[PDB]
Amino acid sequence: GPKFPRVKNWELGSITYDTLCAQSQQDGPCTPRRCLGSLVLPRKLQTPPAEQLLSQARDFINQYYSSIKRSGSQAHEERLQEVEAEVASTGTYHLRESELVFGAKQAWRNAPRCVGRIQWGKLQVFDARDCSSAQEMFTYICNHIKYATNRGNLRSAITVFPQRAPGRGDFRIWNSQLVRYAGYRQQDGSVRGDPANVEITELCIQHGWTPGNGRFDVLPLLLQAPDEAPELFVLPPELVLEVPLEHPTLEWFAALGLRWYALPAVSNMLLEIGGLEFSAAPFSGWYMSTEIGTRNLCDPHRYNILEDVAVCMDLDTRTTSSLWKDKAAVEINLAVLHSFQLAKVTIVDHHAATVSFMKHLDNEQKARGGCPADWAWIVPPISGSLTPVFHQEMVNYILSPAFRYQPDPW
Amino acid sequence: KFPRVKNWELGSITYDTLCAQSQQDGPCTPRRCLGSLVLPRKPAEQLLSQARDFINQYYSSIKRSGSQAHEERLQEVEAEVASTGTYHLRESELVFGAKQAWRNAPRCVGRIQWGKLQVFDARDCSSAQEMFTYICNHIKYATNRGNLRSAITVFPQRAPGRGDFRIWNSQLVRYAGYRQQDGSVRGDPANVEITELCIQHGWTPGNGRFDVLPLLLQAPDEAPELFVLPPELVLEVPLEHPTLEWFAALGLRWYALPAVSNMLLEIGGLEFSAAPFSGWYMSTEIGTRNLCDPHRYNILEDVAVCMDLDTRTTSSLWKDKAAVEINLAVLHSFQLAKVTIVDHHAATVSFMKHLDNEQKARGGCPADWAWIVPPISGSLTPVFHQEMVNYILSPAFRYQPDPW
Ligand code: HEM
Ligand code: HEM
Ligand SMILES: CN(C)Cc1cccc(NCc2ccc3ccc(N)nc3c2)c1
Ligand SMILES: CN(C)Cc1cccc(NCc2ccc3ccc(N)nc3c2)c1
Ligand SMILES: C[C@H](O)[C@H](O)[C@H]1CNc2nc(N)[nH]c(=O)c2N1
Ligand SMILES: C[C@H](O)[C@H](O)[C@H]1CNc2nc(N)[nH]c(=O)c2N1
Ligand SMILES: [Zn+2]
Repeated sequence: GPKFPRVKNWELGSITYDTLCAQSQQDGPCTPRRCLGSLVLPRKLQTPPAEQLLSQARDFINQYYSSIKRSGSQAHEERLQEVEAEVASTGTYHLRESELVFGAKQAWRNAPRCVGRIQWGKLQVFDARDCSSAQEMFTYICNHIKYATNRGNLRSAITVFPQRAPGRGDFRIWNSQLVRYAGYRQQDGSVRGDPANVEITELCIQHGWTPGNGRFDVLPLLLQAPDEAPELFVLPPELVLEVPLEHPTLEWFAALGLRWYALPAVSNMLLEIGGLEFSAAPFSGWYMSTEIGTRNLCDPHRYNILEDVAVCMDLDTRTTSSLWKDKAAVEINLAVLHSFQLAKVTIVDHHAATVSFMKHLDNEQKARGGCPADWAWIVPPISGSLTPVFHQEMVNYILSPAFRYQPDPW
Repeated sequence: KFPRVKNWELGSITYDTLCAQSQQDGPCTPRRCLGSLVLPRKPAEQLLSQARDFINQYYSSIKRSGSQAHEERLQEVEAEVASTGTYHLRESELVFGAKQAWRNAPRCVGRIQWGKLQVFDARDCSSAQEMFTYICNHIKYATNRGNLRSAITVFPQRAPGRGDFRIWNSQLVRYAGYRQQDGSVRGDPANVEITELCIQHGWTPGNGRFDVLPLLLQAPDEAPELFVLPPELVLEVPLEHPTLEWFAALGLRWYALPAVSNMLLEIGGLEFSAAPFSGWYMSTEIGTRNLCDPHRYNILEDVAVCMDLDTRTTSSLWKDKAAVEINLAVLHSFQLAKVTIVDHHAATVSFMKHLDNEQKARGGCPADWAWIVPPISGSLTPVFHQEMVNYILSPAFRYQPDPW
């Protein structure tokens, strides 16, 4: 019937149409000839003339005034005029605090790869647009961590540092997350710690950090204020909450000495709002257990502990058909959940998370006529079809405000 | 441009140039990606261009391009289309086309096997009764007492202004699904509609959870006819678990032969509306989807209860634990019965080898990531970490509407 993508849920047999994708102003990587939906970072996902800026600005101001039900109002028209003026005189413009708050939330709401978006309306937005030094960025980040960690009762938050400005250096956090374990390349070619972090680890060393030699050394932050060499800051150990991993029934699991940090705080993404670019805007939520238990601990190119655990479980690792990988992976995920619960640190299992995302989809269908969703990222890395999202068709597209990938500062 | 394609586990990069040979649009646009949708939303110069392209593919394959034979064959095809509006394939072209369609199937993880396919030419078939005879022989050959062999049987092509040959069943072997007026379904809920069609065509139904359906076979412009399969033709595996003795008590079983029968085979513009094909199962199809899907047999909770798992909460991972034991039981039972099956680790490992073979051979491989990655233990398999490019090449297997 309708001229919009028809979306089907194969478990429930129910049908929706996505009308929200018509609001997309930015092209993704796919064409009628070939789909590139499985690519992590296609060129059409990597990242001004006042005409371009103003149209993006006017679109955002329209979104804002819609969200507060004042579209067409005199205040709506005046805000528009005021933005056009700023841009005419300065080349850029500035967001009111309530527009920044709305924009940050909408960027999270818009993120197709995030399964946690049921929470989108509950985001504490810290305005750090007054920050003027790397030391001050550090102070702001520490406050973020303390507020967000909240002794294990985690709270979603974002801290927004000053926007990109014409002919001035960017504010940048070099680290990809506020909390990351070191990866030390060994003289034999292997890696001690997290192989994901070899590059940032070496950068920290080049910039003066004295490296340790454990599997779980917390990295210092490399913080860059405009037109300045990045500076090195060590997080006070007591600010970094970690959870030692144990298993509810396998007593030997604790002896493995595994652990993970409580706070997933992503720090290298660009926050874009109405054409304005916030190159430093770290945000944090809480973990879904599979991120830790499946990806971080079991990816072959990460900690890669699957075989070690399988051996402790006395499984047959010389043959695929024993499903030793599947058995070990399940017990590792269970250990993560059990350990976080025991430590009273917020965590969500992949079943609870995907059920809540289905509720989010229903909410958004009514509120906006759709929800951009990247199926490959939404479906968890273990037990895929055991979760409701597997059976849900999704439509993926780019809406703004958006969190976007940005090239590394070096 | 042509896409850069990365493997995140290995760091290796390829470029897919094969996608440039696609002459068929998928569902995505720059505005929105529809890569996770199961089904697509919806004359003479056209036919001739598809035909010439396929004939060119065929002679290129046998290292005889530009030969006198190649040039004459194109003339045959053109003469036929210009005079009759259609044309006909030689057996050897049909054999080549059936193999290429499998090779080109973006959703199939078993494509390492693509060059090994027994092709039965059933184009001399004029009746539903004859279709049945061919189908029985297909099943007999492919089953091979448990040493499964891939096969396809090709019934006559669609023709202008004449109804199609069709097999109404979605697979040659399916279990009945009986709708209870108390909402529920007994058997396989995926098969309620086909079960009801069989009944109204005069099938006397059973009332079990694993009653094998009769076939409904249709010759052009005729009501379909009902044919019960001889039970000795249908190999089934009773399911037991290597250590959990109670599992056998569940009374579960599955059939050996996965034989998809409702897809359309397109070769050189020609369409084969009945062309059932079969391989062997990957264990997750049975253990995970068929048995654990909420809208299928849905046995997770039953198994979880017997394992004495805490069902009160998701965070006990009862679902994950039960699914793993169910997949293991399928693997164990098929192995015990000497019936061919491949686990999802072995299968995805073979597919990565296939990807490498195809990169060298054709400069890429169309793959549908959402279907290639197995439905349990995704990131535990190498295909999870492999970027893939999805596109439609011809010869192709396609969906077609149900004949009712
Ligand atoms: C509140 C609890 C949250 C949960 C359970 C959650 C869950 C997840 C998960 C599992 C992923 C996939 C991560 C991966 O595999 O690397 C993800 C991605 C993402 N999340 Fe959420 N998230 C939460 C909060 C937030 C917040 C507060 C923001 C921003 C304000 C956010 C923005 C994003 C973005 C932009 C991505 C995609 C990142 C990328 O493309 O690399 N999330 N989330
Ligand atoms: C030889 C062993 C084979 C294995 C292990 C295998 C494996 C698989 C699996 C696991 C799927 C996903 C199906 C689903 O989830 O429902 C699939 C799909 C598919 N396979 Fe294969 N396959 C084999 C043989 C074949 C053969 C012989 C053909 C055709 C000649 C074929 C053509 C296809 C097609 C067209 C699909 C997609 C069907 C659809 O979209 O519903 N496969 N295969
Ligand atoms: C590479 N950058 C995008 C930063 C980075 C580093 C390491 C992992 C990830 N994952 C993306 C991501 C983004 C936001 C998240 C929010 C909550 C959460 N639990 N995981 C989340 C995961 C992101
Ligand atoms: C819905 N129709 C496309 C037919 C149908 C009915 C029931 C199941 C499936 N699954 C698709 C399918 C196709 C080919 C396969 C080949 C081998 C295999 N092991 N499974 C395979 C599965 C397909
Ligand atoms: C190649 C593939 O796109 C890649 O491995 C993706 C798949 N899905 C994912 N899903 C999530 N949530 N996070 C990831 O990092 C990835 N990686
Ligand atoms: C909605 C989603 O596309 C649908 O559930 C897909 C996902 N991936 C799949 N993968 C395989 N192998 N088989 C399937 O039927 C499906 N179904
Ligand atoms: Zn796409």
